[PDB]
Amino acid sequence: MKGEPKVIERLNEALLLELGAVNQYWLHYRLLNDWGYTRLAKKEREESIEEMHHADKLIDRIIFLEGFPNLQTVSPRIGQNVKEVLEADLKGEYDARASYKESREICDKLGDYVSKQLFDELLADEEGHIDFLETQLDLLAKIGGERYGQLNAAPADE
Amino acid sequence: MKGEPKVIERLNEALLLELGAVNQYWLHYRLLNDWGYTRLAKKEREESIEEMHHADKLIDRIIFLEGFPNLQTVSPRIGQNVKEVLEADLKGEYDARASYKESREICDKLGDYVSKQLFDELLADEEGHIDFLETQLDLLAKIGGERYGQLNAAPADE
Amino acid sequence: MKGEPKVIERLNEALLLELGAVNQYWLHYRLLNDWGYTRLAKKEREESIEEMHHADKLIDRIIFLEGFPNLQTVSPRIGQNVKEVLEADLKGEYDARASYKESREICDKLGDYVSKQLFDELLADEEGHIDFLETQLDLLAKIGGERYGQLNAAPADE
Amino acid sequence: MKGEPKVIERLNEALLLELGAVNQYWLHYRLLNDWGYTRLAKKEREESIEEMHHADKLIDRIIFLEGFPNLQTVSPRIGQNVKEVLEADLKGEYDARASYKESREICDKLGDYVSKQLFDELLADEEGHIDFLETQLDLLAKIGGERYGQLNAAPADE
Amino acid sequence: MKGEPKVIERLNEALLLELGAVNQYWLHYRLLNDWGYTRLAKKEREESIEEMHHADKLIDRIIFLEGFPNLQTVSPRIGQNVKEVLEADLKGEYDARASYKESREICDKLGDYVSKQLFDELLADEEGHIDFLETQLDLLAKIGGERYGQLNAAPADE
Amino acid sequence: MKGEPKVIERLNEALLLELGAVNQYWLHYRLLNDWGYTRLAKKEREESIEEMHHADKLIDRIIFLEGFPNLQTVSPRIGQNVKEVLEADLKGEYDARASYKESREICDKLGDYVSKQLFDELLADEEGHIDFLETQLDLLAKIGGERYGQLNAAPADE
Amino acid sequence: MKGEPKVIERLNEALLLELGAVNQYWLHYRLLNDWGYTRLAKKEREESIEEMHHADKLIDRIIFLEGFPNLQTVSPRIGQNVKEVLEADLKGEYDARASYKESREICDKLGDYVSKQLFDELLADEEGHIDFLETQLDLLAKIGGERYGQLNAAPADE
Ligand code: HEM
Ligand code: HEM
Ligand code: HEM
Ligand SMILES: [Cl-]
Ligand SMILES: [Cl-]
Ligand SMILES: [Cl-]
Ligand SMILES: [Cl-]
Ligand SMILES: [Cl-]
Ligand SMILES: [Cl-]
Ligand SMILES: [Cl-]
Ligand SMILES: [Cl-]
Ligand SMILES: [Cl-]
Ligand SMILES: [Cl-]
Ligand SMILES: [Cl-]
Ligand SMILES: [Cl-]
Ligand SMILES: [Cl-]
Ligand SMILES: [Cl-]
Ligand SMILES: [Cl-]
Ligand SMILES: [Fe+2]
Ligand SMILES: [Fe+2]
Ligand SMILES: [Fe+2]
Ligand SMILES: [Fe+2]
Ligand SMILES: [Fe+2]
Ligand SMILES: [Fe+2]
Ligand SMILES: [Fe+2]
Ligand SMILES: [Fe+2]
Ligand SMILES: [Fe+2]
Ligand SMILES: [Fe+2]
Ligand SMILES: [Fe+2]
Ligand SMILES: [Fe+2]
Ligand SMILES: [Fe+2]
Ligand SMILES: [Fe+2]
Ligand SMILES: [Fe+2]
Ligand SMILES: [Fe+2]
Ligand SMILES: [Fe+2]
Ligand SMILES: [Fe+2]
Ligand SMILES: [Fe+2]
Ligand SMILES: [Fe+2]
Ligand SMILES: [Fe+2]
Ligand SMILES: [Fe+2]
Ligand SMILES: [Fe+2]
Ligand SMILES: [Fe+2]
Ligand SMILES: [Fe+2]
Ligand SMILES: [Fe+2]
Ligand SMILES: [Fe+2]
Ligand SMILES: [Fe+2]
Ligand SMILES: [Fe+2]
Ligand SMILES: [Fe+2]
Ligand SMILES: [Fe+2]
Ligand SMILES: [Fe+2]
Ligand SMILES: [Fe+2]
Ligand SMILES: [Fe+2]
Ligand SMILES: [Fe+2]
Ligand SMILES: [Mg+2]
Ligand SMILES: [Mg+2]
Ligand SMILES: [Mg+2]
Ligand SMILES: [Mg+2]
Ligand SMILES: [Mg+2]
Ligand SMILES: [Mg+2]
Ligand SMILES: [Mg+2]
Ligand SMILES: [Mg+2]
Ligand SMILES: [Mg+2]
Repeated sequence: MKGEPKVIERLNEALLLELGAVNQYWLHYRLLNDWGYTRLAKKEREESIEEMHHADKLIDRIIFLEGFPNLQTVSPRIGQNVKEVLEADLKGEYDARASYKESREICDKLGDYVSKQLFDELLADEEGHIDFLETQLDLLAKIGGERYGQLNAAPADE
Repeated sequence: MKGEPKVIERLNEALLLELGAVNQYWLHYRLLNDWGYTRLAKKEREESIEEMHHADKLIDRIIFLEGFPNLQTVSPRIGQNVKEVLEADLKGEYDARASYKESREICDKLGDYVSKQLFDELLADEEGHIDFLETQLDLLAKIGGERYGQLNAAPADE
Repeated sequence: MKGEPKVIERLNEALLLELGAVNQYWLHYRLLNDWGYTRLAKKEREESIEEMHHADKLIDRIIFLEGFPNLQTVSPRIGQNVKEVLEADLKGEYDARASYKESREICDKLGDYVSKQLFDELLADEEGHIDFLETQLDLLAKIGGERYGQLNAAPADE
Repeated sequence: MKGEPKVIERLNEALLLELGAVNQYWLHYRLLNDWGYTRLAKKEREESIEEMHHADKLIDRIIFLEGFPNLQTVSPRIGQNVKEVLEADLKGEYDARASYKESREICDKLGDYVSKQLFDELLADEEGHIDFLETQLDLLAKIGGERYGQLNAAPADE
Repeated sequence: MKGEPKVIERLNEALLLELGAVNQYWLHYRLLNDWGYTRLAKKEREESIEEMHHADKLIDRIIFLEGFPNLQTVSPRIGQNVKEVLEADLKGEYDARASYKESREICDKLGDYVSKQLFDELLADEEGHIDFLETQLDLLAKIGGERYGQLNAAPADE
Repeated sequence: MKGEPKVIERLNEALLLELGAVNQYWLHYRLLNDWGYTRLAKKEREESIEEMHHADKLIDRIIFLEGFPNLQTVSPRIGQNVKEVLEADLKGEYDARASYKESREICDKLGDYVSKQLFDELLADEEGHIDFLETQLDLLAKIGGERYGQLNAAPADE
Repeated sequence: MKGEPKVIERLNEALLLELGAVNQYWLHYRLLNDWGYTRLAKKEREESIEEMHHADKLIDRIIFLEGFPNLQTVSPRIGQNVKEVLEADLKGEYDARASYKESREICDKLGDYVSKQLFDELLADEEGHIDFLETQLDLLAKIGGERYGQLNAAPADE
């Protein structure tokens, strides 16, 4: 099903953002683990693997539409503390959300309703991630960064 | 354990090659699947996930040595048939093998024997992948590309 | 919920296409089985039963909207070999996809968003079938029709 | 039970042939595996281990008769393709069969009926191996060497 | 296998460091337990038992090389708080790491590659312990010593 | 419960003897194993681990009494045969028994009845070890050292 | 991966030693069994099968490096009693150890670190066998050859 070039371009823009998030969440997993925040690190690892599945679905759609998937990554936000790490994740999610809103509208306008549906599902997922991250940052604000870190660290015998 | 800058540079060069292989094997998985070679596609997916673990171990070592892991990827070899896909994988493995031979020698010379051991394990893994890919290309040569593809395709009801 | 006549007409047009596909996939199942291509035959049988479920959902929606479901079938594409059978299936899927794109737009324009959603789900399903059939025809092209048939035949003791 | 020197000599001649077959089947296992013919390779490995048991039984009989078992091997037939590998195996089996026919007659003439029985069992085993190998070479002749190789190769994900 | 005197001396130097660590980790287990930091205490006990296994492997190698294992301990670092306890452990690990780097090089130079391999395995283990302890001290720095202690204490009913 | 200095001194004297026995029994385990007396070696290993538990209980009591446990070891008796190994163990047990008899009397005189009870339990344990070792040496005397060694060695396939 | 001729030569020298040990341990198994030393015989059989696995790994590496594995055996040390059998095994292990030390150094010098690693693993294995055999010969020396034989014989009803 030879796809619209403009739809393939939007799918490739999403792929770049998703691969960027895979890399950023994985680096955050390893960084948080080295800092001792092993519980939050595990959540970042789980979120990275979810973004990997998103990237896979975009690659599949691009190939189905007879486009060329461009697997590349623009490297950084890398914080120096747990608040900055969460804020960097959140910035990325807002950026993706804005991209996918524009993309679903382009796909609708061009009559590719199945690609539209893919962007709608990504959009719902990103708002879920935003909801989660905003809550974590609200908790950090309320209890303080040191108790937030303690809450998200394991004792030494685990 | 603040590491030698030259060792961290070699670890980052390996990370770039490993991330490149993750991307290339994943694209090959999706491409082969779309062509109908579902059994070889599954093997490529399994090899991509192995390279992901390698990348993870390099990121961990870099952070332990107080370096900055550079997660970026130089994008392509993408073949148009199953022989070219296998040859592109094989080129990548030879390139990595040469890199890791040089890197283990640098780590030894600088007295970082644990980083040396990491490169030695990567080197053994790459020679295993080379062994596998050379055998697949030898089989393809012997039985022909069409029977090799048939062997590596599933029937329609699977 | 007395429905728009134009929506009921689009639902009945879909029902005709779905019932046509039920019949065509079932005939293909029996024809391929008689030719010895028992594995592909089983896939065609499975696809026929899926189209039966689609037809059922269209009948249910038509009755809910107080329309009369018209269960009739315009009889044929019946190939003489496995490539022609697959191509006939594929033509039917492209025809259905075009119908459902137009229908979802009509339902949206008339404010029947639940009927729109039914057509959107049918559209996604048809693109899935197109993806599958295009891959099978690509495999057949690459390995040849005789190896494709062999791959999709069972030995005599099964 | 101090044995006839001529019987011990025949048992040692058999031991040399059996050890030669152990080595040849094992080399064929590794060679076929490297070529990608993993299913035939497994059969060769199984046949090598059977010849190992034969060698063990000959060593045991030689020691019981108070002789000295001579464990040595005259090294090669090593083919360059699957037909030549099978033909080399078959030549070895015909050579062993002829040896064991002569040996059972010598043991009978000298009144060592239990050693005769050992050669009779080896002879039956060798005719079984000949039956198998002749059938494989007949199949290879009928379907061609490339389909025979394909039949005896595994897909990449196994 | 009568060993090089210089290798046996290096093995005995390692044994002294390992036995020192057994004693220091065990004292830390009992001290931390008395302070109420029962979770960190358990980790120290587990680390002491690991060092016991290391000491055992060194004794075995020394005896194999026909040397005399010298089981003695130079007694202390004993902190007055949890930060000082962790820092004392870490000092010991850095001291051992430096010893084992020098020792593996001596064994290599003298051609005792199996003793070299033992020191390489100890070296990898010590860098693992360093990684762990540096992370714990980083967490303590980030959340404060009182929350770090609380995290590593059990409630009264456990 | 700030303890009597004289009681803490007696507890530290016991700790030194117990740690000495840990080391001596462990060296005997490894030495006997290298000589081939694997069954007696296992018993020595089990006895070493029991002395480790004794040392742990002394460390705990010393800390409870607000003393400083002194973990150090005066290194040797190391025999050249199985009789000398057993005699060295036995000498150590008699030395400990005499120490603990004096210590329980000091603790009683000073009114530390719980420390007295600890020494009473150690004393009973040591008389048990003496009973065992005297019986082993009596058996060795009666059947001879070579049969005693044979009895306490495993066959080669274990 | 076309290998260095000098590395392939070292691998073939190892293969000859390993195949020699397979044969010698198997003959020792059968000889010891005929003498009644069934427990030691079983250990020799187990050691022969381990050497078979070593030979297999060398054949695999040689083929990977595009060399020709030479499966041949220089026939003998065959003792007349259990002490001589053990001493013959031990001589063979010392000979192999010396070969593998030289070979790992050659592979390192030529930059074949994976072949180096294979020789390092063989070297560790051989020192393990030396450790075992030296202990058995020490036990035999201490308890006498007749009790050593008795220890390694089964009663008649087993
Ligand atoms: C093109 C980029 C990538 C794709 C398409 C991708 C895809 C996937 C998928 C689909 C899985 C699920 C595995 C399963 O079925 O359980 C997975 C797992 C995983 N990914 Fe990736 N990924 C990508 C990049 C990365 C990167 C850059 C890393 C860096 C370390 C990584 C690390 C992992 C790990 C550790 C797993 C766990 C697999 C296991 O548990 O064995 N991935 N990936
Ligand atoms: C302060 C000195 C020591 C203390 C307090 C101590 C304490 C202990 C304790 C309580 C255990 C029981 C482990 C369990 O819960 O199963 C143990 C086990 C053990 N000990 Fe020690 N020990 C000491 C010295 C040594 C030494 C010098 C060695 C020399 C090799 C050693 C070797 C072992 C071994 C091998 C184990 C077995 C643990 C396992 O199976 O994983 N110990 N020790
Ligand atoms: C005197 C020559 C030989 C004798 C008497 C012999 C005997 C045997 C026997 C009786 C077994 C059966 C093991 C079992 O009980 O499952 C066996 C297994 C085996 N043999 Fe040999 N063999 C000989 C030569 C070789 C050679 C030259 C190789 C080359 C690689 C080899 C490779 C193997 C392997 C890999 C096994 C499998 C054992 C396992 O799965 O752990 N053998 N051999
Ligand atoms: Cl799709
Ligand atoms: Cl932080
Ligand atoms: Cl590490
Ligand atoms: Cl192709
Ligand atoms: Cl409905
Ligand atoms: Cl056909
Ligand atoms: Cl017999
Ligand atoms: Cl071939
Ligand atoms: Cl074919
Ligand atoms: Cl060792
Ligand atoms: Cl504290
Ligand atoms: Cl107490
Ligand atoms: Cl003795
Ligand atoms: Cl290899
Ligand atoms: Cl004997
Ligand atoms: Fe989740
Ligand atoms: Fe999640
Ligand atoms: Fe999620
Ligand atoms: Fe995403
Ligand atoms: Fe996201
Ligand atoms: Fe794998
Ligand atoms: Fe793999
Ligand atoms: Fe792999
Ligand atoms: Fe890799
Ligand atoms: Fe690789
Ligand atoms: Fe289905
Ligand atoms: Fe289906
Ligand atoms: Fe379907
Ligand atoms: Fe349909
Ligand atoms: Fe359809
Ligand atoms: Fe069989
Ligand atoms: Fe067989
Ligand atoms: Fe057979
Ligand atoms: Fe045979
Ligand atoms: Fe045969
Ligand atoms: Fe641990
Ligand atoms: Fe640990
Ligand atoms: Fe540990
Ligand atoms: Fe250690
Ligand atoms: Fe350590
Ligand atoms: Fe006990
Ligand atoms: Fe005991
Ligand atoms: Fe006891
Ligand atoms: Fe004691
Ligand atoms: Fe005792
Ligand atoms: Fe073993
Ligand atoms: Fe063994
Ligand atoms: Fe072994
Ligand atoms: Fe060996
Ligand atoms: Fe060996
Ligand atoms: Mg529209
Ligand atoms: Mg070196
Ligand atoms: Mg050096
Ligand atoms: Mg509207
Ligand atoms: Mg007659
Ligand atoms: Mg050297
Ligand atoms: Mg009293
Ligand atoms: Mg009183
Ligand atoms: Mg070098």
